[PDB]
Amino acid sequence: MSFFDKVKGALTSGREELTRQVGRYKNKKFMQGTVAVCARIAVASDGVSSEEKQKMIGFLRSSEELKVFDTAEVIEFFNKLVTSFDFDLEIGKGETMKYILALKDQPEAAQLALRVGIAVAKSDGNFDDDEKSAVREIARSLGFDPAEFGLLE
Repeated sequence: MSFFDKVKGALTSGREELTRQVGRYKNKKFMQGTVAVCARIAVASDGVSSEEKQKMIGFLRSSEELKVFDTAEVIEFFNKLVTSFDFDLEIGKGETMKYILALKDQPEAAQLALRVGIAVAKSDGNFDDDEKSAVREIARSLGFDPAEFGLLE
């Protein structure tokens, strides 16, 4: 009872019900995490992920759910994971999970989504290299460590 859900952008009231209730669960990976994995295998694209989507589940633990209300922000993560995962299964959920938590602005987390764009042509060949100069502007634009990641784990 937790797999593909023709979500493509729309799921159970989990957005307003599971996030607003988060004020007593803190476990975002529980419902929303089991959801991300629903996408990792439904990517329908031609690559699939596993270690990348799992990483996103951790983001859920820190997802925007921190507020415990913006239901539109919750579906924002699964909605993008289900519809956006048809290209960069591993890279798609890797940066997207960033704009949900980051959001501090909007174009910074999306900027990474742009290099991921090169992955659209390289769903598994490019990306993970600009993330270094990107975190520099991301950590500063949002407020994290001024450059110091570069995925490539």
